[PDB]
Amino acid sequence: MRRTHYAGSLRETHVGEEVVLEGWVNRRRDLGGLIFLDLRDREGLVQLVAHPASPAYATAERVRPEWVVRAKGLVRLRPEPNPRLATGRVEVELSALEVLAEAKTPPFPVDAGWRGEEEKEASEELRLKYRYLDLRRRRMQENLRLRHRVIKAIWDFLDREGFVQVETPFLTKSTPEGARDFLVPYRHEPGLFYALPQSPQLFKQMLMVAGLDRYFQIARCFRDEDLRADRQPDFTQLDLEMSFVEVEDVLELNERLMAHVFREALGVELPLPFPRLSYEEAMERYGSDKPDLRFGLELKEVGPLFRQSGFRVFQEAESVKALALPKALSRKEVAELEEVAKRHKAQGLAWARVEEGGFSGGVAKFLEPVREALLQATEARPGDTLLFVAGPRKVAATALGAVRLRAADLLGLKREGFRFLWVVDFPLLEWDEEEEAWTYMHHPFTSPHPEDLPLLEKDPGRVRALAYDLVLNGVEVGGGSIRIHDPRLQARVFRLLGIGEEEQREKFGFFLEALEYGAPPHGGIAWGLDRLLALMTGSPSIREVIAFPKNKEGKDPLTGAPSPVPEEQLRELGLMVVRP
Amino acid sequence: MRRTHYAGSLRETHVGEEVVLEGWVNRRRDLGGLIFLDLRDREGLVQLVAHPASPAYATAERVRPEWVVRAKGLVRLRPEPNPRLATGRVEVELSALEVLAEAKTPPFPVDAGWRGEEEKEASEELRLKYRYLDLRRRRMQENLRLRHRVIKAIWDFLDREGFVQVETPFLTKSTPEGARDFLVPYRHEPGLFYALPQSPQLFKQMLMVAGLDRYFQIARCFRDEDLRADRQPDFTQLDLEMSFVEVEDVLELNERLMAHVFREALGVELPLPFPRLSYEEAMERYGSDKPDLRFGLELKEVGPLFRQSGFRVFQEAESVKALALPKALSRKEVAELEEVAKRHKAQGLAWARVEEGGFSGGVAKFLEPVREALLQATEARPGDTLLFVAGPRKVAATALGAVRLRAADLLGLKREGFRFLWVVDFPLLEWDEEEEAWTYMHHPFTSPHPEDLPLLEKDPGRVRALAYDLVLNGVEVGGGSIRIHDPRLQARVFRLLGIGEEEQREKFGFFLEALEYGAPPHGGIAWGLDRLLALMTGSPSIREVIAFPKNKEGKDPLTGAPSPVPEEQLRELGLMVVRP
Ligand SMILES: Nc1ncnc2c1ncn2[C@@H]1O[C@H](COP(=O)(O)OC(=O)[C@@H](N)CC(=O)O)[C@@H](O)[C@H]1O
Ligand SMILES: Nc1ncnc2c1ncn2[C@@H]1O[C@H](COP(=O)(O)OC(=O)[C@@H](N)CC(=O)O)[C@@H](O)[C@H]1O
Ligand SMILES: Nc1ncnc2c1ncn2[C@@H]1O[C@H](COP(=O)(O)O)[C@@H](O)[C@H]1O
Repeated sequence: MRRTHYAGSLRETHVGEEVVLEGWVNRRRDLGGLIFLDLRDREGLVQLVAHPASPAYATAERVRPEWVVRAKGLVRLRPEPNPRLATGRVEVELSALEVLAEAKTPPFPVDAGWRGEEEKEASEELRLKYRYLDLRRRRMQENLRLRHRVIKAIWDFLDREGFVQVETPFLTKSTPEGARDFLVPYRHEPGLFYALPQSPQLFKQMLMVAGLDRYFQIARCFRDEDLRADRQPDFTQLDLEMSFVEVEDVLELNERLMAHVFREALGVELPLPFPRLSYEEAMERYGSDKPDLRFGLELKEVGPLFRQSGFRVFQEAESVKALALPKALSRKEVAELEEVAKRHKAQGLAWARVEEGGFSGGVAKFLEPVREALLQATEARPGDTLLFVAGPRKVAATALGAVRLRAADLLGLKREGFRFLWVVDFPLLEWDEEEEAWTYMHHPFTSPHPEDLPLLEKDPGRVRALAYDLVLNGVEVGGGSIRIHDPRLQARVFRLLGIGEEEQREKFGFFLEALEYGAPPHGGIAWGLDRLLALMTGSPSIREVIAFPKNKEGKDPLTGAPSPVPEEQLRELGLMVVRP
Repeated sequence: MRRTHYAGSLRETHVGEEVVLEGWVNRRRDLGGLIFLDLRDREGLVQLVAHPASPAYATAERVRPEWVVRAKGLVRLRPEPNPRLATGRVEVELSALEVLAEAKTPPFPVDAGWRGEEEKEASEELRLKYRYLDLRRRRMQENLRLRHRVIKAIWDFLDREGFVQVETPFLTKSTPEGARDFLVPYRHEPGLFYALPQSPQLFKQMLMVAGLDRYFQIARCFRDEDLRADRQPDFTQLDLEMSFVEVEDVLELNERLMAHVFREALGVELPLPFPRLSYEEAMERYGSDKPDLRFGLELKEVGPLFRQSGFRVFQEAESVKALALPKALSRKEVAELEEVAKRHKAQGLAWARVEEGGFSGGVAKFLEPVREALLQATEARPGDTLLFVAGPRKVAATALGAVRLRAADLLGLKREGFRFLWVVDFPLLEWDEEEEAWTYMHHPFTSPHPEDLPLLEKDPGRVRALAYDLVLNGVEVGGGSIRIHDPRLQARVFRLLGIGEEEQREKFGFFLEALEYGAPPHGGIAWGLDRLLALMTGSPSIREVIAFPKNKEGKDPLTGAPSPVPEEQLRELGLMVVRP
């Protein structure tokens, strides 16, 4: 039994050796009297050859794709090297072959990728229903193995930096991360529930109050919220906290860590330190707090330039933001971008061609009377086309910010590599419109900027937080902040967030008490690990870097969960379904 | 701000350096116009000294226990070194001291352990209620940091052996491990529930079906079952699976893994290979499938010595188990061990002292007629006491077995170090008496011995399983098996387990179907990581090696979980509370 090597590990150096391989029949080809079988295992393919003389022939004759076999043979040099395979120079002449398991015909192929050939995408629902076969594809294995490598690299780095890995509870008390809690009924007292954690937040802070100076965990978080390609109800974060630190210490720690991860997993060198943008200029220059820096097209305020201009939209509007495309837009594209701008609360979109001494279409007429001031502000050249969106403040920036992303796609602009950036100076709060009150921008335990303290009642929304987001290619891959460690301030900010003394006691009593026993200053961050890996593998969604993810409905096609349970069982938990 | 060293790191090599330390005031001593503060942080204590001529004095005068401070000073050599502290040869002469956070008086002290003194164990319900202060104690931090070291050692080793770490789902389908599932209500369709995993069993096997080749995971597990000192409702396993292996392969891999963990985490060299005992030998020699080998008192069959004895009990019993105690028992103790034997279905216990040349006490007169054969069989020596339990086979063994354990306590038998062993050749099944049918001894996917197959439908109960438990100091720290990879055999065993073709479909259909797509032979094991660590740290329960555990009722006195939730919340899940 015991194999001597991994099928896909055989190289020229192995010629002459008798080997025992174990794997799956990737493909069978009857070519002449000979039978060639491509044996695969996780390290790749290797060609097996059965001659009619050999006792292995009868078996090689009966074999089908995905059948599991034990193969014994002599490694020989291929008279015809196959450049597309790592084992390409060699092949195994078979002396024996045993079938260990047969396999029904798979609902989709898994063989192409192992030959370097392109794979037709199968329906996701189908891939999910037979995830165990989907995970046989090379791309899927590369993804999981990269996930492994990334986490080991994180452990190696934080361990060396002195971090203590601590596992926090899953059957706990509710954590406010902005989402709904998944509940777990407590059998001995119907009506009582545990909440799965939205994050380890309160526990990692308590670990700081406990004197473990620095902590980390590959934490699983649960949030019963609306799901999309960057959202699973059950996800992973690289959670981390440090004591006696200031914003700089955290960000500096994270960059060295991230660069260690990219060097180790991708062999890519990240230039340090990462660029930084205040929440204002990121919102100014890109209409978003997770800027995609794989391309320019920066937003520019040109509202002053149109304070007395022929058309009313750029005249009446608070701000008019404009950017410059390096290529022209078709009129179906222009129509699209226009649709984009209106999905973001803006009236519409405007544009004009930048000629070699003038302007051409759209609103070019109104640009001529300001040509040298407008072309100065935009830096627009001849052959570009300017895009404009007017209206309020936020809306002009967000709308022309979204159209900036769409345009980069349509104009298929070079978007390669990784571009990280810290978005800092976020505002402490955020206005909840569906409930006429303030809520947290990140979470309630986020510390206000040491100064904006007075303004904490004068003007709630002008308060700066010691928060920060880590973004990669326009995706928020991490978020954290320095925490409030003074118990007074925490209850103050708690009141501001609308919670009364009594709710504070039911929801965070234990934690406010913890702050009174000598909490040191602390802060941290949490990366969305699934997101970071999706990006590191150029995957279209995080589902591609999770072994067994859920579909958009939060369901598991593979197992059938969530599924019904016998009445006796629910009854035993003192629960019953109020169904229609 | 930034400190220059960890308070507890200062050594003689640091004399003469100016330093910045940050930490907690472990204790304050006003000793004669001199103030001594013991500063503590994760790495230990340092003695800070404040002289009245120092700008630090006023502040050192105002501080209290558990206050967080920043201290600056010059490291000096102590005139009189304190042998009990790693920083004992030094002290730091303060030049500055700042209070960063005051603390209120702690409900229990946390300072003793850091001085190497002994701590009075406070109420566990109290330690739990303020777990963040409890975790300030040195022993708790040594426990958590040892857990970290152990997990990192597992990752370094398995990574080097080629194992892929894969994170498996928590909102998933039920997995049978012998317990009740914890459920999570799916809100978009009342009556539909996810089950937290009792283990990753089925996913780890499907991952073998997917061709990864060896997998592992530090997996959080959930079992709603009666709790106790070695049971938490949510615990951690080192979960592992391998393909194309036989029992020997899995055991060798685990032995080297475990050796590595001990070498790295404790600096202890485990002698390999671990001894092995079949289930039957373990029951014969110790009356337990989880022997504590830290002492002898091995059980001996001695029934054939009393087939014609004056004493009815030894005469008409199927077996007579004896053991030798190296010291004498008091009358109360003999009474206790007697009570212990009775609580295990045995009619009673018998004893007798082994005299130089004879026997005295209890049943000594019936021993004299076989004195040399008996002393032969028990290797008893003068000064010993022989213990006896008679009755049907398993009862004799089990009862004397339990008496053995209790006797080692009472006799305070010298139990030191770590004694591992593999208990192999478990039976495939185990009879369920409150059901009147067979169940699984481990779990349903456990493979029957390759040939006891006929005895299957025919002789259920005589069937051996390729299953194995790993035991340490009489505690089951791990369990696994080679699995069934043939889908027909799995269904056969499913039927035998009292599960009809239709239940098989709802509960394991996705899995049975997976075994039909070419599953390779595979097997694995799971360690109870909390149990391993409780044992590695000499802890009285696994709660001592979990940062935030539940108490025996499964409640969290720190947090208050589980707790009630608003009617609105329960309504939206379509659920309602009722009487069981
Ligand atoms: N549903 C989801 N599916 C997948 N990934 C998700 C999902 N939700 C979030 N993420 C990722 O987790 C990162 C951190 O989450 P936050 O809630 O911002 O931080 C927290 O949980 C704070 N306790 C961190 C801290 O303050 O230190 C996000 O940036 C994102 O990439
Ligand atoms: N409630 C609990 N609290 C704390 N520790 C626990 C608890 N229950 C179990 N353990 C520990 O985990 C080990 C493996 O669990 P098993 O159920 O034997 O096997 C399994 O789960 C199989 N899938 C393993 C396999 O076959 O690979 C036990 O030996 C024990 O130390
Ligand atoms: N199965 C047994 N094994 C050992 N000692 C026993 C057993 N049953 C009874 N004894 C002992 O035999 C003696 C007489 O028991 P009793 O007849 O109950 O008075 C007492 O020493 C009991 O402890």
